[PDB]
Amino acid sequence: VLDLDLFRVDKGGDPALIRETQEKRFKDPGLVDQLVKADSEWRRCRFRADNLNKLKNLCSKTIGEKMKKKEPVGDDESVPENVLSFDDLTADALANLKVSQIKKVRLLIDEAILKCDAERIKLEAERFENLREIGNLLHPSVPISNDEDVDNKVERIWGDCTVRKKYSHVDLVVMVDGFEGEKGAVVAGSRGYFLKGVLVFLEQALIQYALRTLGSRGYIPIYTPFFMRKEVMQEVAQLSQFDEELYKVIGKGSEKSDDNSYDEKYLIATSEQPIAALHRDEWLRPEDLPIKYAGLSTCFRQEVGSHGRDTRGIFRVHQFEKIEQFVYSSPHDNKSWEMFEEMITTAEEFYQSLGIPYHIVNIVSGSLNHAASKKLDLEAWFPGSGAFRELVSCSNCTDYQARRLRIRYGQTKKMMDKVEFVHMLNATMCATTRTICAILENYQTEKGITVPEKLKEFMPPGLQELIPFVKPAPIE
Amino acid sequence: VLDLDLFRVDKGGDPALIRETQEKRFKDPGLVDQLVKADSEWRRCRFRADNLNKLKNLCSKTIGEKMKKKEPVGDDESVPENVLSFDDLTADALANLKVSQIKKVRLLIDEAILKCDAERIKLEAERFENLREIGNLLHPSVPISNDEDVDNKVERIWGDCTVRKKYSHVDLVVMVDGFEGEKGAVVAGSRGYFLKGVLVFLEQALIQYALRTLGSRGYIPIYTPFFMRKEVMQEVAQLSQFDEELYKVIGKGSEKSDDNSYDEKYLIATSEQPIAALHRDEWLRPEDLPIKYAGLSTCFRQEVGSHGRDTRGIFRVHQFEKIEQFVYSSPHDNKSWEMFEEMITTAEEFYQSLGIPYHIVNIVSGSLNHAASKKLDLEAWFPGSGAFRELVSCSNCTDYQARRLRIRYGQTKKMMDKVEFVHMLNATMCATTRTICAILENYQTEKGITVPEKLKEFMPPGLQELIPFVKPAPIE
Ligand SMILES: Nc1ncnc2c1ncn2[C@@H]1O[C@H](COS(=O)(=O)NC(=O)[C@@H](N)CO)[C@@H](O)[C@H]1O
Ligand SMILES: Nc1ncnc2c1ncn2[C@@H]1O[C@H](COS(=O)(=O)NC(=O)[C@@H](N)CO)[C@@H](O)[C@H]1O
Ligand SMILES: [Mg+2]
Ligand SMILES: [Mg+2]
Ligand SMILES: [Mg+2]
Ligand SMILES: [Mg+2]
Repeated sequence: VLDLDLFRVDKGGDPALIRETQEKRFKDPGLVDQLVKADSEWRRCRFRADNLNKLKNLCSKTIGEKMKKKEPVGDDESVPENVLSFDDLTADALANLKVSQIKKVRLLIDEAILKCDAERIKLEAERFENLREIGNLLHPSVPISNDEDVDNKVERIWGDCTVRKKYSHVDLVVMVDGFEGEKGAVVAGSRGYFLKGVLVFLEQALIQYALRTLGSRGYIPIYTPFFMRKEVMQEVAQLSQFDEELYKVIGKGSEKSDDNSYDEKYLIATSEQPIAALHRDEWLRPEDLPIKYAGLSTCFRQEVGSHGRDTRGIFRVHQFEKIEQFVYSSPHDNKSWEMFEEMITTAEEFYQSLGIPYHIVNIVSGSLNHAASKKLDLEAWFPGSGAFRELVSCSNCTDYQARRLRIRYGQTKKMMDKVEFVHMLNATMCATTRTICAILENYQTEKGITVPEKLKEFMPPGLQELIPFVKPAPIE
Repeated sequence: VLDLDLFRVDKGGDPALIRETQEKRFKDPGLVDQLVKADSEWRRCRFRADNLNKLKNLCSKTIGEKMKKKEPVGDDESVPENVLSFDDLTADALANLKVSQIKKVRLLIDEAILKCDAERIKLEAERFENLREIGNLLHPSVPISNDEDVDNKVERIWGDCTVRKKYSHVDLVVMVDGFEGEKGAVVAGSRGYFLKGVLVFLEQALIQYALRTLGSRGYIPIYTPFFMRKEVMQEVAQLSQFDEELYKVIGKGSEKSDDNSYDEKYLIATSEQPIAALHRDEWLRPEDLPIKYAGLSTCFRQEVGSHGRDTRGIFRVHQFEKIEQFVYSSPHDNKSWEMFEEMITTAEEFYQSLGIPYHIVNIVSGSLNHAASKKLDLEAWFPGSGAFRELVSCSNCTDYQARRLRIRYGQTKKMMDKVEFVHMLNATMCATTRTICAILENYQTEKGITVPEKLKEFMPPGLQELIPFVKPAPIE
């Protein structure tokens, strides 16, 4: 989430600058105006809460002074009308009233404070609704457009991206007998699949290779929970992700037979989400940064946005394994942006060793999520399909995620007015199911699929040289 | 589920024999009496449906004959009372009535058939409620008791099961820095964990070894869906598993923005469940049997039955990877029981090569699930803990699961009166999280944990010889 002082004119920030970034992202700029209005109404609520505290203390002071002098207390006990306001409840007005009457006034103030606090919580939630759906500040190099096909700038190109081959990944996944779509459609519903035999070893070869490649570079391999609590998932995901991406999990909340309540959880769509929440509410040391993680988890995506899109193969599925790069970086200097170029090259040198052709793409601001400031995608060339397909997404989220999860840059050299949060970045190293599709199409021959040089070590004896065809192409 | 002809006295079966097996399992025998009563009431409903069809055809016959002779049809159109019963609606009674009247009678019969069919469905569902919660026929060698600690017979003992070591798995998981419990408790809720660094490679070594061990023995490695549809999950799991084991998943059911409906799914607790449903509604060839699968999936368990049980380590968790043996066997001869002893020895020779001490246990009938006819558990010796802990469960479910999922033994040599279903078996090869606990406690030294001879091949360079301590023991 963004800093609130940017929305306030009393501080150094300006609301019009945030309105521009919303127009660049091609999203509603009226959320900025709703933010300022709610914050101004919240501010007035705080002034009312302070006045109620001052009047509560003044009521206690007048009683305390009258207890020392020991007034007859009073048996009236009826609340006077001519004193129940901010202007009327004064020191002189409270002096005329008896102890039993002032106690009745304080009780009404106590009820007013609880009502004011309920208003204060409501206004903060109303403010947060607008603040949640405002995207991060964009990098100057990000192309400002809503169209992807036209305005996505190609940065780097590696390998031959014109040579086309025999079969598509759809036919190749069946020919080697490592796919059961019709059976998976009955078991898990549409798009569900069973990966069998040879492709299980290929996936395990990719996982074993990706972890060793990152592990030697200083990354810490990390296996994460596959589901998260609602309170924590809302901090790492936006409202749209709850609508068209995240699965909802229902649990008991307690491991007791007497319990009848239910806790609502959510399946993760990325290793990014749980690793982001790993250092939640923490003060990270500058000396420890940059902390690098090699996330390993199964990802669950509802994929509601696309219907009739890659419905045959394992390219677009509800369930897939993915090795993730996650780096906690220093906010100062250009550390995060230097890491941003470091993480994409780590993904580049990964697919270069596997012999996969690709091009690097700078994604338009309109297709960027609220967290990311700049995204780079590695779109690999698919010879059988004849088109470029997305394999990697590299994003710098800066201090957006860190502010929400309260992950601070715990420096000890300066005393600051505002707390500085760390910079957080996420990039995928290898998406198993989609990487397999890239390997099958690029290494296809007359006999089968040739095992890449780097993956030969992790393949079992008998499948180290090549993965041969055993079934004919699924004909229509 | 069990065969219905066993409950019927008209067939060769006897209900009293099923009452005995329910008492042996220490479960309600009154479900057998409720089954017979519902089946008898269902039988009478079928006789009523046949009579309604005969009267419907008799109404159509009388009209058809009167259409040929061309009667004045009739303008009465009022339904007579003296004919609206099974005894009163006869050929002579329908002859007196006019065409317009008989058409009104047939419409009431059509409404009666729909009401009778609704009763027929209700009675079948009422019959199934009792049939679902009746366990499989027990093997003669299964000990009949409700107590596990007293009556569980120990079959085989391997290795030294008396030698105790320094630290428990709880301390060992933290000392090598591969566990984050407090962080996982915030992310996923209680019992949630992050496995990091060295233990990620250990898990990957176990997965890579278990798949190659089974793959060379004729098993087909299979990656399964992690969630299943309600209709299919109910066929592989009992009502108790929905109460204290299975997580509920909420999805849209359709990948469209216009859709507002929701489909209820369930996370798998075993690879057994999706692999059992793989050959759902199929006719398996005798020549193809035995079909052997090496299941690989993440298992999700709610673990509601146990509170305050192994709450510190990774031994009892909501989420764990597991390699599963699943065999479709021939019902004839002793093929399934020969495979039952083959699958347990496959699990035995697995932990013998890893150098883990254990004993084989025959579990009492009272603790067996509805599917299993006989269960054998491999309880490994834990030196640091000082007790035997469960790692493997080997079960022969026979034709219980196959009847429910309609998986038939498709023979072509004989013409039979009743369809014979295949025998299905399930046994775990390696439960990653619990196997790690067994390795850490058995291979602990002064420096760290020694890498087992078989796992040395799959460990990364630098962690092939030993996994050293980096942190002190979590002291209280
Ligand atoms: N439905 C799907 N089926 C299979 N693979 C997918 C699916 N959706 C995404 N992927 C793969 O997994 C990666 C996820 O990256 S991403 O969704 O674009 N963005 C992120 O989540 C970033 N945190 C990088 O992981 C993609 O690069 C893509 O290769
Ligand atoms: N809550 C848990 N946390 C970690 N591991 C578990 C948990 N529950 C069971 N396991 C492990 O996973 C295995 C599952 O086997 S089982 O539940 O007993 N029965 C089955 O599911 C059989 N189909 C064999 O897999 C057990 O042998 C045990 O070693
Ligand atoms: Mg995402
Ligand atoms: Mg994209
Ligand atoms: Mg089970
Ligand atoms: Mg057991």
